[PDB]
Amino acid sequence: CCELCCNPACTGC
Repeated sequence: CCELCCNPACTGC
């Protein structure tokens, strides 16, 4: 969803 995971606006697993 983000880049390397699907974090709620975190983007860093």
